[PDB]
Amino acid sequence: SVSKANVPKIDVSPLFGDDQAAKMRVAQQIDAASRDTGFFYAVNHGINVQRLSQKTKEFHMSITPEEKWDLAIRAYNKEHQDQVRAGYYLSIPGKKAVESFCYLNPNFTPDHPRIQAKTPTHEVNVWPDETKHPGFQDFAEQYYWDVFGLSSALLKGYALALGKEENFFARHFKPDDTLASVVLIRYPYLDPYPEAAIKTAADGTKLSFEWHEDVSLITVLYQSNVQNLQVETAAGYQDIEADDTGYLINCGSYMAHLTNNYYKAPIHRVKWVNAERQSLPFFVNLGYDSVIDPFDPREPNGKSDREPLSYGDYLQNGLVSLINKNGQT
Ligand SMILES: CC(C)[C@@H](NC(=O)[C@H](CS)NC(=O)CCC[C@H](N)C(=O)O)C(=O)O
Ligand SMILES: [Fe+2]
Repeated sequence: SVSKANVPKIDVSPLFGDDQAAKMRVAQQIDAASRDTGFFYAVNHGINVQRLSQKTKEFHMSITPEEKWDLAIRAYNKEHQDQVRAGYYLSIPGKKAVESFCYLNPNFTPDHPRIQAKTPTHEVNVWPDETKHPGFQDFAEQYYWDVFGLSSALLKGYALALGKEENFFARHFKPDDTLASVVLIRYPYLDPYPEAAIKTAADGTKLSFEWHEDVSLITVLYQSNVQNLQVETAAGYQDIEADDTGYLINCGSYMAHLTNNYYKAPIHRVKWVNAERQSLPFFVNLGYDSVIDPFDPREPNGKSDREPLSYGDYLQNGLVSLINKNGQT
C-alpha cells in the first residue's frame, strides 16, 4: 500500500576536487534528484559517521536531569531567557519522547559583534561540564566544521546544477557568521510508548512529527539505520529507505523561494517507530544579512519578480512558524 521513494546515492567526492567536468556530472545528478522527489543520499563524503554516532550516544545516555535543567532552552527553563535556539530540549516522561541538544556556530562568543549587538537568532552555545562529558565539546565543535565543509561542497554542486558559478551560494556561507545549527536528536525506545507522543495523520499513519517544509537553504542529515522518513508526492507519501553510511540531503524553503519553486522544498514527515535511534541534522543557514536575488531557471533571462528576502528575517519567522504548526520540540 505504501510505495518507496526513489532516492539516488550520489558520489559527491568530485565536488572536493578540480576536475570541472566530473563536478558537472555530479551537478546533473543533484538537479535530477531535486526535480524528482527532492531527496538524495550523499556518499563518499569523507565524514567519520561512526564516531559521530558513538559520541552522540554516549552523551544522550549519560546526561542527568540536573544537567538537562542547566542546559535547557527558555521553553523548559524560565531562567534562560537568552536560550531560544541553543541548548537542551527536554523530553517529558509519559508525554513527550523526543529530546535533543542544539548548538550553533562555535564562533558566536560573547565578543562576537552579532552577540554584542544582540542580533536576533544569534546565541552563544551552552555546554555540559567537561569533567562529566570529557571530549564532548571538542568533538561537537569539530563536527560542526566537518559538516560545514561537506555542506560548502554540496552548495557548489547546487550552484552548478542551476547554471551559476560554483560560489553562487557558498560565498554567503561563511564561518564567521553562518546561522547554521546542528541538532543531536534522540528518539528513544519506550515500553509502554506514551500515546501523547504519537500523532495520527489524516491517512491514518502514526507519526512522531507532522508534515513540514524545512527552514533552511539545504538540510544535511545523518540518521541511524531505522526507516522513518516519508516524502509527499502527488500520489501520496512514499517511504525513504534508511542508510546509516550516507547523508540525506534536501532543499529547504529558502531554496524554493530563490528559484521560484524550480527546486521545491519537499514536504516530509517522520513515522512513529518504537526503536532507539538518532537523527542528527545540520541546517545550512546563511548569514543574518545574506540576500540572494531570486531568479527563475525556466526563463531564458532568469527574471522572477519575487522579492529578495534577507536570510535573518526568513529564519526568525520560519523557526517560530514551525514551532506554532508542529509543536515545541
Ligand atoms: C526530520 C529531521 C530533520 C528531524 N526534525 C527536525 O529537526 C525538525 C524538522 S526539519 N526541525 C526543527 O525542529 C527545527 C530546529 C531548528 C533549530 N532548533 C535551530 O535553532 O536551528 C527529526 O528527526 O525529527
Ligand atoms: Fe525536515
